[PDB]
Amino acid sequence: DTKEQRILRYVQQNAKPGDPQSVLEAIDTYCTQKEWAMNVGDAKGQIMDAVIREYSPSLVLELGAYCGYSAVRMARLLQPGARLLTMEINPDCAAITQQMLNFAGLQDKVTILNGASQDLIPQLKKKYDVDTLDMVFLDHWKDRYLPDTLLLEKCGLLRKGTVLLADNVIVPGTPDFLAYVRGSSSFECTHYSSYLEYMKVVDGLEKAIYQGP
Ligand SMILES: Cn1ncc2cc([C@H](O)c3cccc(CNC(=O)c4cc(-c5ccc(F)cc5)cc(O)c4O)c3)ccc21
Ligand SMILES: [Cl-]
Ligand SMILES: [Cl-]
Ligand SMILES: [Mg+2]
Repeated sequence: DTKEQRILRYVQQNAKPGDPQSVLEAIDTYCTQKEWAMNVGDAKGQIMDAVIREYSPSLVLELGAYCGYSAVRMARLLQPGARLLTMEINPDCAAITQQMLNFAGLQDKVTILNGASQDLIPQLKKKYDVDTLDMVFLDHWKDRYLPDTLLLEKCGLLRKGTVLLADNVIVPGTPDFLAYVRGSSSFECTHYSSYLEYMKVVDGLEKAIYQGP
């Protein structure tokens, strides 16, 4: 099997169904003790939690589901009725993420879309009945952070106060995105220094709040 299948099985066998916290803990244990994986992890995850709690977003878009770690992490903190949409291009990972969400009992809160962000973003308004997004979590290919931020704006999906939160702004890094948002009058940016998941390597999140045109 694959690493991602092994992570899912480990959760199924070491967490409690319907208990998101147990699911996170199981993933973090597996990835610390058995096999590293590109989940956002607990260090950066704690920062994400603090941001979700601050903003209590009603509608979150995630770009880059992977195995569903961050989707579990965010969705468990959403208020009743709030929703997460997550985009994943890799069909095997989309299926893992769905199964992970199902195990966690969060499937009613989350919609996992299997496809490329640049193809799905233009469909959000008409096909998924989105007006504007409260928060966006960027965690897909690092060279897509900037193009997809610009596409979200073009498609009318950002409003005053939309929170963009970007993983991996140091490692692997997303230099064009970071330069752009930090140089733009349309964003108010904050850097949250942290560590790469499961590693003693500095990484960080960037929060960029959209201010309108
Ligand atoms: C277009 N589109 N639309 C939806 C969508 C979804 C995907 C996949 O979810 C996918 C697959 C492969 C890689 C990524 C990005 N993630 C990373 O590359 C990453 C790397 C590292 C790291 C760090 C140190 C290392 F040494 C090696 C890897 C640490 C991290 O936290 C990461 O997030 C995302 C891809 C394109 C997509
Ligand atoms: Cl993740
Ligand atoms: Cl960690
Ligand atoms: Mg990441």
